[PDB]
Amino acid sequence: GSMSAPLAEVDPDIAELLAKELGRQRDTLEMIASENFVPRAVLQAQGSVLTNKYAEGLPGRRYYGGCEHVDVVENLARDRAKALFGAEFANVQPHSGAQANAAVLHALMSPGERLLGLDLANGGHLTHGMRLNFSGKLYENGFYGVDPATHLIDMDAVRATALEFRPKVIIAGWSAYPRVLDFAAFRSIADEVGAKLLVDMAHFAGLVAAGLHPSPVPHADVVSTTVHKTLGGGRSGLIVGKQQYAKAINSAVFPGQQGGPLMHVIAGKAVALKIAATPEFADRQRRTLSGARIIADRLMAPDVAKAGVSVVSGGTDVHLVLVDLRDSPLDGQAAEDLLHEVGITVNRSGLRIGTPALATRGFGDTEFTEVADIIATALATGSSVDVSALKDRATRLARAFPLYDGLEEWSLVG
Amino acid sequence: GSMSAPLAEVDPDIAELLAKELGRQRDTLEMIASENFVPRAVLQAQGSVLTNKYAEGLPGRRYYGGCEHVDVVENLARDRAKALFGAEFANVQPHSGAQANAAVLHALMSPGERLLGLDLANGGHLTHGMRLNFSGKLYENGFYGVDPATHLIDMDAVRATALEFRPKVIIAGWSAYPRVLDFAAFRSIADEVGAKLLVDMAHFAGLVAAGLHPSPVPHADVVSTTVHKTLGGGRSGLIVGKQQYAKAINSAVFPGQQGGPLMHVIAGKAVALKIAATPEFADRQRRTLSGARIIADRLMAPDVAKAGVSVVSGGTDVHLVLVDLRDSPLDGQAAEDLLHEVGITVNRNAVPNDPRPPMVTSGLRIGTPALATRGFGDTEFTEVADIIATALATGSSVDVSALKDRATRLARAFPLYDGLEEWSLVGR
Ligand SMILES: [Mg+2]
Repeated sequence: GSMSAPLAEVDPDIAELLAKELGRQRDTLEMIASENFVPRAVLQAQGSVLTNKYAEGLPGRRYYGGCEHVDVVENLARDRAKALFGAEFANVQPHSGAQANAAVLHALMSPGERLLGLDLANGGHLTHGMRLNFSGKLYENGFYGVDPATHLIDMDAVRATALEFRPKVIIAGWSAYPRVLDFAAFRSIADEVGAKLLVDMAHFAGLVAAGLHPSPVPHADVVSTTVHKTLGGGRSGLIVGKQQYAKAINSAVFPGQQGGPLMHVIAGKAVALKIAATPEFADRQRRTLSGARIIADRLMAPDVAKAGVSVVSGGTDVHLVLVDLRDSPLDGQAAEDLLHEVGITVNRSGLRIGTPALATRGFGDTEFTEVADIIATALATGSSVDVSALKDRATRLARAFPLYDGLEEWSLVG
Repeated sequence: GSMSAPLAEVDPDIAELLAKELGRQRDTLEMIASENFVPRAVLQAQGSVLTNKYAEGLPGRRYYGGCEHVDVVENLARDRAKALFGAEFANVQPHSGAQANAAVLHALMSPGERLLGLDLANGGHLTHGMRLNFSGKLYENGFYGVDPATHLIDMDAVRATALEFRPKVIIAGWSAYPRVLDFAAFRSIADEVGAKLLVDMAHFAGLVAAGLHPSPVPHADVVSTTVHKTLGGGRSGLIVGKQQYAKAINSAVFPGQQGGPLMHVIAGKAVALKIAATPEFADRQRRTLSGARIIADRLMAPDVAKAGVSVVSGGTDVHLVLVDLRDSPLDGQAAEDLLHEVGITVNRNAVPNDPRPPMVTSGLRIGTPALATRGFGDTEFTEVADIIATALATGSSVDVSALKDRATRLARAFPLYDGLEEWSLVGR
């Protein structure tokens, strides 16, 4: 019967589609700033029989019996998260980054109260106040932005807005910003007006883990994150913070927002948190940051500047480069389509270019120099662009750094 | 590099705990009614490289490049759900049963508006209006229950409550009820008072798929479910319903409630929906139902009655049995602990007008889906029923050793996941 039959026998169309997606990941150059590649050991945990266990509640205080082994798993994930980030408390049950943020706002505020965050047009996430999301539907929203001249967040301007609006919760965090936030200034402003401070570090958490971006943990009431993105793990969420919020946050995740947690995915969170403390992971983060600096420099060279293309803030200190196309012949969709022709996946008069996934695959400075030159030539040279010559150079790079070499022979366990 | 190193090398403590949990599943008899066992093909989908893809939006309308293959995967899951259940639209993105219900309420009502559902004390779920869940925090709540004599939902009483309370949304659905809901009566009441009708079929979806429980789909505006529980798939949610509600429900899932979907888990949903249309799966549901009737019949016998034990509603028509213990020496927690000693996993459950506190109770909920998946039929269910009845009826003379030996004999005769240690991530 079908309980022990391979996927190839049970569902031939899904088996073929898994093979096609693996091929696409191997053949293309992935430069979406929010994406990465999980290690073999995380695939194994996500494919485990822990999916079968119902574990509503917390370790040692569950609805049902038989949780002895999954309770040790959840405690390894909590205790590794506290140690890696230097936090007082952790909850490792959120299903996603969005579900982590819904639980934090449930714990710290009530419907109708005031929420202050970074504007969508200026680099914020949809969970920081967008009108159709829970963050906009339930709460009264105010926003801060970036200085129009420097393109940096001006903390004197944030201060004046907070004193006027008097928010209950202030969010620091972003989906598209190219520099380092001042967490000590955010703490000072929240204290003045009696607000709680949430930092949403989803994009930059792996930089924090390796010691290459300043930590928000000393300064924040609560910190939310994805375990995917720069942290390099399986698709899910996580919360850490000060001890005084432990009961508020636990009760908001369950039974506030969720039912049963995904215990196979929590096992993978413990694995990713162990990898994130290693010297190998720290070097990978350094190759990420050096690649982003190499691309930003190449796009500020005379040929690109003359075509009307500019780099937002004049550089980067993080894992991505933000590009403004409004004075060039290209719009965002046209630039995205042209890069697809030469084998590169990015996202959109703006364009965002990221380096985490290529660093994980093994690219260093020589390789990022070649990738930057391919992009610059496409954006600068207009009608005279040789798509075919640029595609062959991209496929040469991909072929030289194999992805998931040997996956076709790997076991579920052992 | 650690990118290609096995789990046993990278994290020996976690590898060891995976092997201990597999052994616990093999050695016990699982009878929690919300539990089941996924097939090999679903383990392989959930362990796939599809975890790496960002895919916010819907097929053909995404916010990221490179989604050509994951768009085909999502459309196979949507099309198989519509065909299996006879529904006009499907959304296959919800992360869980709770997340499916949060999106439905976001689409159909506004904060402060009125919600009517089955009480927790009478077998409802916490997402049907419990005070400290979203369903109680955001909305004004009213409840219906079961009759104190018959233990059934009385639709004349549900109608009277709906006429007085005038809800915006009525929920029909349960976590612990032993009989068949009257969906045509719920539609009539909703139409009378101008309410929308949500059916939450999480517990009984696999019975509906096999044609062995009447379908809510012709009668409901929207239907929510888990893909785990009787449907037999990986841990996740699903929504199906009338085309009238498609645009609002899609917008409520994203950007209303969620961000990126879990594409590896959605591949596994497509696999579980294909299995659920097969004759093999229909036979498994027939064995689930026949096994539960055998357990109820054995408990309704002179030895068990004389010990102070009865069956709620005097029987069952679904995948579970509700036991009433209040005239016996055992409270619900005590009975749950005794059965664990003899190798069987169940959970405590509140009875009608229960005299004990809600965290202790005077009852049990006993389920058959997980053991039917493992291969049990009528012969095996007759033996487990006798083990349970003997434990509950013999008082201080119970022989735990003799009963535990009978349970482990059944576990060894029906191996679970035999050969898993040799199976590959991809291929055969
Ligand atoms: Mg309305």
